[PDB]
Amino acid sequence: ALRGTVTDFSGFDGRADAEVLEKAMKGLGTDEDSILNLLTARSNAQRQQIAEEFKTLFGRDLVNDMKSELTGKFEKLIVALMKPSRLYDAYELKHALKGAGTDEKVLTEIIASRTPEELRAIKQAYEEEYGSNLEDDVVGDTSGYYQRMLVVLLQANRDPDTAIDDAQVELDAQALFQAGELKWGTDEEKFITILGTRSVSHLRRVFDKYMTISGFQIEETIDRETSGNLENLLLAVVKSIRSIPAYLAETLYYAMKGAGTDDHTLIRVIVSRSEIDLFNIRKEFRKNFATSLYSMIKGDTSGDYKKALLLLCGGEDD
Ligand SMILES: [Ca+2]
Ligand SMILES: [Ca+2]
Repeated sequence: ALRGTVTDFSGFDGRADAEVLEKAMKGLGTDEDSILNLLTARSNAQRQQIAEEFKTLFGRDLVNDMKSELTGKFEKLIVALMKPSRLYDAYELKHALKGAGTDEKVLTEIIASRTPEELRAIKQAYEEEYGSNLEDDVVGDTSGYYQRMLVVLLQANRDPDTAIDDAQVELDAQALFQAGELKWGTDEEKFITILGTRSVSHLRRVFDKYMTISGFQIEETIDRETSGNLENLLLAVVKSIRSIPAYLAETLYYAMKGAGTDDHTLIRVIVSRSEIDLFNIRKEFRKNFATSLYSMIKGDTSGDYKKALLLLCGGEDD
């Protein structure tokens, strides 16, 4: 299996669903319920058919109009809900790099989080859409071993998943053992090289062997051994490896946790995974935090914003 939460319509009519729109934003005010009930109700390919049928009919661009009547959160939510699938990520990514600064967590997230197949297909979109080389921008903004780890990930050449070579698992585990724990300092290049290049089906075994031998979790060593963004990045990598759904759920669980709430991430993940594996991510919530995501979300958000996320999300019982 491998599930998502948003799917295509049983019997879709874009020309109709389009008219529910001018009716929704017409005159003064706005029916912020009709729209959130119709977009979260439609897949993404569909959202786009709708988007054209709108233009074809009223000679208008829907995102432009929507952006003119929705504000702040929902608005951020509906925009990021209409962004084409294939480009959404590069979009997020592109957003992350600007400024003499940059938003690493976002970078760490998607790159560490996305498969080679994904990363590859991303690098293209980004290029065709922003006229620059993804990798080039990254390095333009990142640094140190953080940078290189990312760059290595960008290469989307993680070894394939074949049969298991215990020797290599033993060889690699040991390797990682001598690199940090048994080294007065660290051999960052070694983690980057094993962590970013080995087939997942492999690394997971290394992870267990590493437990046996040192008596620590590869993550633990990372904490003790490393620091800085380099840390968070190896963490996500290691985590995504074990289970992306998992890594991700933990991402959400932190964006709501404690005082306030992190929307950019809440939306991002929520949206981005909706049609891919959001159902799964949800399963790594009931189990890993004793609470279903639905509730968490429901208690941290409000208004239409909340209403929508809870429709995208779903799963109350769980
Ligand atoms: Ca209006
Ligand atoms: Ca050490």
